[PDB]
Amino acid sequence: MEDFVRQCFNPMIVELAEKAMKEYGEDPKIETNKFAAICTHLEVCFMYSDGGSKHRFEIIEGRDRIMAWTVVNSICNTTGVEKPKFLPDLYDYKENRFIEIGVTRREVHIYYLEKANKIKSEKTHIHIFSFTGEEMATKADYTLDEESRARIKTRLFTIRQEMASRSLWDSFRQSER
Ligand SMILES: O=C(N/N=C/c1cc(O)c(O)c(O)c1)c1cc(O)c(O)c(O)c1
Ligand SMILES: [Mn+2]
Ligand SMILES: [Mn+2]
Repeated sequence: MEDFVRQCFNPMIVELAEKAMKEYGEDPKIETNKFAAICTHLEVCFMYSDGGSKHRFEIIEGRDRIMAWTVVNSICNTTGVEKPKFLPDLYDYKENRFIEIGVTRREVHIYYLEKANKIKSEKTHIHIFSFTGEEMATKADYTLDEESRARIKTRLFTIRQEMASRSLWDSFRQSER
């Protein structure tokens, strides 16, 4: 699985994921499923940010915490939007709202609900993807066009297929709590 992550995700994603894990005192070489999940989430966030017009999205995920909150507080002051309690993943300049992105190995509806409980904010939009082509977004509002969304769902299915081929998928699918 460590070989898999290092060959399927670009080095910038891998580096961010290793750092996030070490910040919690986890070793990427041991908790390899968490490692893979962090990388996949990061890639989806970056893919989503590329899905719109140039300048449609500001990326918040993948930033150190000081810069992430600088970006968030800046947007709240520039736009007057409510300040979230937790860092979201992106801000949408077209829709004027923060987005929380979820990627789940279980079922989208359960993950949407968990996310909606934790976020517990009216303001933040939630968009969940599975590795088997399912998605679920706030007010059935999917933000991006179908072509962009299909390219994300396809990348996730491809990662699922690659893990499967290495007999990694079963352990990975079962590691999400
Ligand atoms: O919950 C998330 N990450 N991990 C939290 C976490 C908390 C712990 O106490 C651990 O021991 C751990 O391994 C991970 C998580 C999930 C997302 O979709 C995000 O966008 C995000 O910023 C964080
Ligand atoms: Mn995030
Ligand atoms: Mn997220």
